[PDB]
Amino acid sequence: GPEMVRGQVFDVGPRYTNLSYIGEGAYGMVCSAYDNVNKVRVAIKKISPFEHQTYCQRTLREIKILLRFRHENIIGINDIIRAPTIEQMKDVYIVQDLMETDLYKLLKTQHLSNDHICYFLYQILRGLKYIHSANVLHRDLKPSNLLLNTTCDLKICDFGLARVADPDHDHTGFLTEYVATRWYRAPEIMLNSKGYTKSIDIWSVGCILAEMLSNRPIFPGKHYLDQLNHILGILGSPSQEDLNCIINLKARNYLLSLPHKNKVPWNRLFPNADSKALDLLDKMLTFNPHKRIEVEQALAHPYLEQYYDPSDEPIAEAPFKLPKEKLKELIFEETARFQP
Ligand SMILES: *CCC(=O)N1CCC[C@H]1c1c(-c2ccncc2)n[nH]c1C
Repeated sequence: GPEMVRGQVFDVGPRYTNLSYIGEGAYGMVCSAYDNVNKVRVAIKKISPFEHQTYCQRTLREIKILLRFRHENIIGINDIIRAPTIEQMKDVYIVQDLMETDLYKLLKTQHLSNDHICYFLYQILRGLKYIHSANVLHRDLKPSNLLLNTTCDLKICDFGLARVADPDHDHTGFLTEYVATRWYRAPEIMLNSKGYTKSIDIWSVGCILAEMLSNRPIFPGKHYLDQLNHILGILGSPSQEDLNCIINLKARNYLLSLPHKNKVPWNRLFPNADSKALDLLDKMLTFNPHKRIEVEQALAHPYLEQYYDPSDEPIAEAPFKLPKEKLKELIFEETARFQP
């Protein structure tokens, strides 16, 4: 019979033994196990998406992206376990490298040295260069999606909200609902953006840098619109030029209705930070997304001079450009290479 964990089927087969519960993911239980072929412990996510089109779409997109990508700073998929036939397939199990920790757990307990902040930021941006070069947006960068091994090598994980970039279709109305983690949302999400531009990810990286400098989230909004008031409470009121860039009247008039808010100087919020780190932070946390630094510029910033080497910051060879029954078929096909 199958391996059981907490009374539930976790059917990973004889390759993977000595299971240990980790937690609940979006579509199922997550465990670690021992890989008897590669002789290391691995992470395994159980995914049961087939009852809903949206679950199928997020699962298929992540599988397609991660199987195409190959980069040192991006988690891979090592194996995918599923039944031999579509009729018998109800779950899929995704096997990935098991890391030591994530940046969320590290920031809860550990002060980061400036050298560690620098190195972590370099690797995040190196991975993001590759993602963005493939015309993909991650859309949910945050500390728990940054994994670290025992020597502080970093991998970006969780492409369950990723999308192909679509800057020509980014505009939306004021107060449009959004899926990604609140605290890392750029201001434009709450104003006029669907999060279909690369600048969405740079904002989230800027939030992560701020969180590495102080061990606390910089903009911990409690609800949708509070997120924007946190952002404006530090950046201050937008300039006329930046407001003029927001054509949507409801969004612009919301911003015009607010009392004046002063900018909080970065060196006052982060009195212990390197001055070059704060200059780069300022450029990532720029209100106007068109003025916000892009990933390659960030890599070239003086803060990262010890690491920057564009020849060793690879790009993707092959950038990217339905009812649930059809999506089940595509998942079955996309996972076929892992069958014996
Ligand atoms: C995106 C990360 C993910 O999906 N994981 C599922 C299990 C946790 C996480 C993961 C780790 C990890 C190890 C130790 N501490 C935190 C996270 N290592 N690999 C994965 C896939």
